[PDB]
Amino acid sequence: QRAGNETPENHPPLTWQRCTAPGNCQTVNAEVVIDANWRWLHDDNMQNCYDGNQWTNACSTATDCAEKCMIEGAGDYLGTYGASTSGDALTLKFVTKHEYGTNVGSRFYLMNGPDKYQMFNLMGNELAFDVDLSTVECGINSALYFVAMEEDGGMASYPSNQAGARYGTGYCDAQCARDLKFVGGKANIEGWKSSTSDPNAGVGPYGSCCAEIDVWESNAYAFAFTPHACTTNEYHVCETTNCGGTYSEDRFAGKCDANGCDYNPYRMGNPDFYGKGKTLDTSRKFTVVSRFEENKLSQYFIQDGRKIEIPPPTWEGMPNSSEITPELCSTMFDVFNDRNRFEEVGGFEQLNNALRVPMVLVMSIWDDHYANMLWLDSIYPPEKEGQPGAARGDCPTDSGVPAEVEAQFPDAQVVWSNIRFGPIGSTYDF
Repeated sequence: QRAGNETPENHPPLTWQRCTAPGNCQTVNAEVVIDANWRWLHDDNMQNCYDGNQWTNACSTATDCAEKCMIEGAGDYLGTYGASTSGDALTLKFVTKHEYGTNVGSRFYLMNGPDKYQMFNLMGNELAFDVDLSTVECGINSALYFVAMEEDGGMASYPSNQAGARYGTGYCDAQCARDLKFVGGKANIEGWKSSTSDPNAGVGPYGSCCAEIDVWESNAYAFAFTPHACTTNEYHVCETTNCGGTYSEDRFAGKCDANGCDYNPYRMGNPDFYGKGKTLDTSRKFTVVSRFEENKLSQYFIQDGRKIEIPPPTWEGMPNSSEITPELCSTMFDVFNDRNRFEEVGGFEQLNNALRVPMVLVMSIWDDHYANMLWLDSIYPPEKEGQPGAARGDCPTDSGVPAEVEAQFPDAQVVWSNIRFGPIGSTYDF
């Protein structure tokens, strides 16, 4: 896609840091960008190439779209998008009501100058941030995570994109992102499958794939660590029926494991841990750190000065520990018993490869027109209930429906902040 000339692009700045040792940290003045799927696309008459959830006749074919349209700057990030930045802290307003429209959920990427994403080396490293998610309700997923995006957002590998990271191009993830309007610096028109639910989205014949590490998927009633590798962990374009994931006919036909190996406490045995005023009281801010080693991914919290670890699972046949290890990942499948995709694409070993894949940092809020976030915070899938791991959370199986959460708590928002990273032992003194 060409880069627009109607609305400048002004990233909202952002501090974060690296810590070489437990009392040694120091700032990185950065800035964030919004994923390009939120942008206005238009030819040289300002006639859309997209509008509602569908393409216009400013376009036509795959290729020419990328030659005729340009995406634009987003104006003011509070205005249409509800994103608020002050110092280190990124804010994100679920639903935003503005003079010309209602936007819902966003995806922000962390950058490294306005042209290329900051890229993190995971293995032998931990990440730490602050999160205040006290107002995130059932049916809302406030996530933070890693995805092996390309630095320039794809502007070397796919030169049909004269926009790039600068305008948050190039997204991917182990769901193989078929909702994007461009993939591989190319259009997804020809087959754009509009949603019956959300008026502003679709699905083309092209998805964007890559490794996906869901450090933090969540609300104030349940969370989930979820690593995910692929048999190619680096960004890559899959072909319709050779795209797996959520937006597809076959969740499991593809190169990536859309489900990964998850550590959700509630799903694993302790329903009084996380939530409004629990062990991990969600009703203030707390610290999360997450560690990426060989065959060991580990998560712990700090809430009000105190170290909190995640309790081990109570499921007979799972290890006695709250870690992500070859041990975990195996045995939770004789437990939850169903499709071991994780293994299918080469087990943990493969996930260790993904860890040796520089990824982009992402923050994001949204709702779930497919599953209504059941899979995070309640009973999923509906279809038995009363079965090991069907319970993911305390929330009701009513909840999660877009239109209803969307005007039930518009001001839903997440407080991201104090993002630190470095060797293990180096971000927090614990």
